[PDB]
Amino acid sequence: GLSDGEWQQVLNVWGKVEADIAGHGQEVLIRLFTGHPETLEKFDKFKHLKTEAEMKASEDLKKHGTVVLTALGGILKKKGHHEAELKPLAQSHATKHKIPIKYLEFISDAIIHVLHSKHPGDFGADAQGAMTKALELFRNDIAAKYKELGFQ
Ligand code: HEM
Repeated sequence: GLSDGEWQQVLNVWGKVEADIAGHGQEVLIRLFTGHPETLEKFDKFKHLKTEAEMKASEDLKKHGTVVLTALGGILKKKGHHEAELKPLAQSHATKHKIPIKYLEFISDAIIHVLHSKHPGDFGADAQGAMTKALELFRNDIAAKYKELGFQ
């Protein structure tokens, strides 16, 4: 449950991401893959990436970062009213991709990390609070769908 003020912060921060969706998407995935190497194993199309240089050079990684952040942005713009947007993602990630909720925790923290990295001094305490709550909400609603499916 986010306040309207918190949602305003979320979408204000998102404006930073939208100015360079590919660049943000790329760094988020790289932070995920290098911080938690087991997550790379879930991607048949990225598991060949052995070095961070290779990750940085991959146009397809950037493409997927765009896909991921575009989807997340679509969800965030719904300000919590995201059942229709979220259900297919929970379903594909539980049943097809088999992504444990732990990895969604990982990518949530990676997003926070990247925002501070790209916008140091410009991602204030209040903005971080609001963004964190938004990502928790996202995670929590996926977790509900996971429980429904008995997916661990
Ligand atoms: C903000 C969090 C995330 C969002 C919004 C997101 C969104 C998406 C979307 C829109 C797709 C393509 C459509 C689909 O297959 O449902 C996708 C595919 C995929 N996602 Fe996620 N994802 C997220 C997190 C993750 C994480 C943390 C992992 C693994 C650690 C992951 C693994 C995958 C894989 C393996 C695919 C298929 C890629 C392919 O082979 O083309 N996702 N994701």
